[PDB]
Amino acid sequence: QVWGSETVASSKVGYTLPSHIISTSDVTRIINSSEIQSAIRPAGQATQKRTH
RNA sequence: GCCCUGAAAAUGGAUGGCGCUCAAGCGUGUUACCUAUACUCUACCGUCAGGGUUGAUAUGAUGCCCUGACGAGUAGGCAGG
Ligand SMILES: [Mg+2]
Ligand SMILES: [Mg+2]
Ligand SMILES: [Mg+2]
Repeated sequence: QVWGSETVASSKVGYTLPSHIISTSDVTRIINSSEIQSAIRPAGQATQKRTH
């Protein structure tokens, strides 16, 4: 009642809860999604060999 | 050309000094040699630039790592402590 919900308006006059700018906070799961993984090229070594 | 005369100033006095006369002087030529915080190569510190790497089960993605170049400073500006 005090802060409102998706189906209940907050008792505060004209107030609504802040909106998220990102759907989820786990970016690793987003990267591991099939859509992203099927569009990227294979990675490297994480520590480049010294050639000279 | 060199040397000499012309050429007289006040404390004692300065090719830097000693000293030097086929010079250790003057003109010229040929080599060797000495040494700057400059140049070449290497290491380390920092700065800037271009790149690699989120995959869980081990910790900093402002993380870790690869490559190249650069570094004087009053007045003054900015940044990290
Ligand atoms: Mg001579
Ligand atoms: Mg030097
Ligand atoms: Mg400086």
